[PDB]
Amino acid sequence: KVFGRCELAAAMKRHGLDNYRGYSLGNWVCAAKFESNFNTQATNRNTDGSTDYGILQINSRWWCNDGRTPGSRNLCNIPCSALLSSDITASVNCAKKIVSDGNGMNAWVAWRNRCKGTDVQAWIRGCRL
Repeated sequence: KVFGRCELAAAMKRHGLDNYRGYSLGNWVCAAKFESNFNTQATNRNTDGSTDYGILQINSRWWCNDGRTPGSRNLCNIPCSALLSSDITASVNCAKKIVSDGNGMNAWVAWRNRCKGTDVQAWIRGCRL
């Protein structure tokens, strides 16, 4: 499913992401925009053989099991396919564990390079939340 900007903001807010660990909603929406372009089905393979899955591009080397990443740790205890669902619950639950890992949202390279230090508030502007 390809989410609309405000639709995603609302779903994320409903799932408890607004201000989770100090990161306002705009940060999460901005990250999803640049990580997957709001597409729940997005996948991208990396040079190390691991693959990124879903709306938040969660990596198979540490967070989910895809059956093809030797040494995967599966810290979120879910098959990576669960992260491609139109229902973002699994992605959100796993993202909460990732952002609590110590490096915060820097875990997401697109957030660090394209959202961090920008007016992220613009990402939820105009939305009925």
